[PDB]
Amino acid sequence: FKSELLAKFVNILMVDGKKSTAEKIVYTALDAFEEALENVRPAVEVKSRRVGGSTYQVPVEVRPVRRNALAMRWLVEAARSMAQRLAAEMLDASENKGTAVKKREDVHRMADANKAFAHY
RNA sequence: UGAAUACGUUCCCGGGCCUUGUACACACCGCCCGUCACACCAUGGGAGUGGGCUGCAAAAGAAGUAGGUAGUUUAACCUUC
Repeated sequence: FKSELLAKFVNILMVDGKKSTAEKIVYTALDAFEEALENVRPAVEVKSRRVGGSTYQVPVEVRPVRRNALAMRWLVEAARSMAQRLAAEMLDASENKGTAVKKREDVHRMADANKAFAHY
């Protein structure tokens, strides 16, 4: 397909050096992305600081690169045959359903709940 | 065969430099404080008790000395003895 994000996705899917097994899986279930990714990409995430003497979950922006990377990770981790689990997720991911979308949600939820720490 | 991730240095651990405080120098796993317990010693208080010394107020009154004297007695002087 000749796309660096696709390269990433398989390497994020790849296990134990096995690029072929991965590459097949992704390529086959793709036969059955750029959208379904963009509906998992999180804009906001909580981090954590030693604030002085406690641990507070502080909202921060996700930068666009980590945005695509966190999405891929979430798809794969939810998704985890595999091609009969990697289109399964990565279609519900275009239909704002599943667990990769639940991530985007439950992350934004946590950030929304921590807006009181946004900039301090 | 063949990744992911590193914003960053707050945090944890180990280490380096400068500075500062220190009652530390076996060097913080340092030093060190008081009670209570135990041993011992000296010391204060204490119903008191027994000794030493001593103040004051009296009693007492040996010897001596001085004063006064009925009484007693008496070589040196005097004498009508």
